[PDB]
Amino acid sequence: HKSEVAHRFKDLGEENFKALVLIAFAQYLQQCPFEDHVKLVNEVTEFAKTCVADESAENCDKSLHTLFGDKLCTVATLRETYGEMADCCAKQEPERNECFLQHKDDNPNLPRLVRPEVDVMCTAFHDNEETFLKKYLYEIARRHPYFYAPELLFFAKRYKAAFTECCQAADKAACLLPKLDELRDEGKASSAKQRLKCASLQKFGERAFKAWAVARLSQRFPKAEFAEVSKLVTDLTKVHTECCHGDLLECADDRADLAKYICENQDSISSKLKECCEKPLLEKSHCIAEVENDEMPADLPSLAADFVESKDVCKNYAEAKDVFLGMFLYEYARRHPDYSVVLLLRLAKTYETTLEKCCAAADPHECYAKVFDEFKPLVEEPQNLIKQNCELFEQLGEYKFQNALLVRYTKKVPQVSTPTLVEVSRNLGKVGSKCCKHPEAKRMPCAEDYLSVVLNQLCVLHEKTPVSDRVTKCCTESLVNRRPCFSALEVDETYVPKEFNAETFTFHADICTLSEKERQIKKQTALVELVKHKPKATKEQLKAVMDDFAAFVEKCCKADDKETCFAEEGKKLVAASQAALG
Ligand SMILES: CCCCCCCCCCCCCC(=O)O
Ligand SMILES: CCCCCCCCCCCCCC(=O)O
Ligand SMILES: CCCCCCCCCCCCCC(=O)O
Ligand SMILES: CCCCCCCCCCCCCC(=O)O
Ligand SMILES: CCCCCCCCCCCCCC(=O)O
Ligand SMILES: CCCCCCCCCCCCCC(=O)O
Ligand SMILES: CCCCCCCCCCCCCC(=O)O
Repeated sequence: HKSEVAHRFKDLGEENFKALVLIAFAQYLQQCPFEDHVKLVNEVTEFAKTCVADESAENCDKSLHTLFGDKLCTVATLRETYGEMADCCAKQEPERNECFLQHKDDNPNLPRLVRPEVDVMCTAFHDNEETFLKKYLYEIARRHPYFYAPELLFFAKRYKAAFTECCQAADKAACLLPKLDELRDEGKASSAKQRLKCASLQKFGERAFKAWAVARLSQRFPKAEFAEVSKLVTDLTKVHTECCHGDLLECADDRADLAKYICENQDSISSKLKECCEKPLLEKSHCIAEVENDEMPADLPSLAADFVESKDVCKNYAEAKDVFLGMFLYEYARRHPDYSVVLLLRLAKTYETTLEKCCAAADPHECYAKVFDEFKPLVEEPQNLIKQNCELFEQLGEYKFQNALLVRYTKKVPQVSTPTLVEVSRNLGKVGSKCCKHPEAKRMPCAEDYLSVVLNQLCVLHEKTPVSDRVTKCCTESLVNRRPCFSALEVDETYVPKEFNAETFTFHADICTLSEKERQIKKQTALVELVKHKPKATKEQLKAVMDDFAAFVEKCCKADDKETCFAEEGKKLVAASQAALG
């Protein structure tokens, strides 16, 4: 293209252009104020219009990287506020952008973004809508500089819909606060999801990612031929390889290239991609990534023919092992959309281990004739774990299901900090509530996606403040073995109970005048410390202590004098539980 800036403006549209340029500036210049960035965005946008007007205008033939880096290098405070990052301007084009990207600070030390009160938010939404959402877009971008810029925009667009709807509702807080929470969880999950994919790419290599890709693409596109899924695995692998490097423009191009190829070959890939492929270039690749699984062919035979009983199984394996294993993973995944990707990866790993051992034996065909039986216990293990917990979720609420996990996982790794234990257990129970509402066919893929988010957060929190070697092993093993490693955690018998601290089990009147969440988290914090103090306590004893606690908190703010009931009745509750335990 003659003018790269002109085309992107022509296709993104002015609004998408300014917002993406705002995000881009924020992720590079994370310390500059909002007003400074708006000025750069407007200047870049005004210049972009000259290129749309005449692509031959001055500097309109420069590349986006060149033009973007020039504007960064015009910042007056570059050396004062970012220091070493101002040395990037002494370099040009390839080396300059790579220098700037290297100086992206993934975790800057900016203050916590406080969510204002609803009435303040709705008033700022109406008095200045553009400035309201745009500043927040700037605040999030600068705090997540590797967050893919379109997805960051895509979430921001949904925030406007939440405010428009709820700011005119009867109970605005009842409408808005849940939606802001879903989006905030949706975004933090997505952020952790791509950074996790990149770490796994560089920690376990391209081969392991290509295995994961065959499984995920074959489930999604089960009518697609193996040669087709294979080609899409290689392209998607280069896309993620480049996007993990971190340059927005090359990532956007690689994603748009693949999203274009898939859309021009829908007849050979999937039926579900028409609506996605009619969306603008900005949304194409994101839409395709969220497309639902296509229906698999009706009468597909079992895999026993080509992979177990047929002669040449070892011959076809040894001529090109990753081709053969890829064919096995493709055939298995496309028939089992109800399996998690890591489950199918466990299956291919077992199939690979069997062929390697058996093809070296005297009678290989006899050695691997029973290989399909080795898959069953691997398949049943998550399926049974889903039913135990979803049945447990049906019996209890989401809250009381969280309380069960609270007790369960405190006994397994009691060394984990109480805030991490409360947060991760609350999140795990929420994985239950969401995924246990899906029929059997959709339960395990649900759990894998949302367990990967919760467990990674657990492993992120644990990496920075190590406290348990077993959790470290689960966090450093293959992602395929992550969840089964955590599910293999047994109760820590070497733990010595934590010493009783009366102030930890002392409650004041603040508990009854608290938000439903802080009230739950404070009750759940006291539950963790209760288990940490009497770990060998049975469920009848604990249920008895939680039952007396329910009446204790129910009555002390059901009385005329609330403040001192909590200390006097708390002295009654704690001493009785002390005797009822140990
Ligand atoms: C990542 C997309 C934009 C994120 C900014 C949220 C939308 C701005 C309106 C203010 C909402 C408060 C944000 C929050 O507390 O979750
Ligand atoms: C006949 C066309 C050749 C296509 C080759 C595709 C190879 C797929 C790579 C993924 C192999 C996964 C094997 C594994 O690690 O378990
Ligand atoms: C740095 C140049 C300023 C404008 C930013 C270019 C737009 C980035 C996203 C382009 C659309 C990518 C769509 C996709 O993910 O496939
Ligand atoms: C982080 C999303 C990667 C962007 C490239 C995806 C291009 C469309 C292929 C989507 C097929 C499913 C692969 C996936 O799970 O992301
Ligand atoms: C507290 C957990 C609630 C949801 C129950 C899910 C337990 C089974 C997860 C195993 C399937 C995840 C993917 C896998 O490991 O194959
Ligand atoms: C750090 C406390 C341990 C964290 C617990 C991680 C377990 C993830 C859910 C595993 C599936 C639910 C049932 C199980 O543990 O077998
Ligand atoms: C050893 C001192 C005993 C006090 C320990 C109190 C433990 C609080 C359990 C949390 C209450 C669960 C019931 C609920 O939140 O509805």
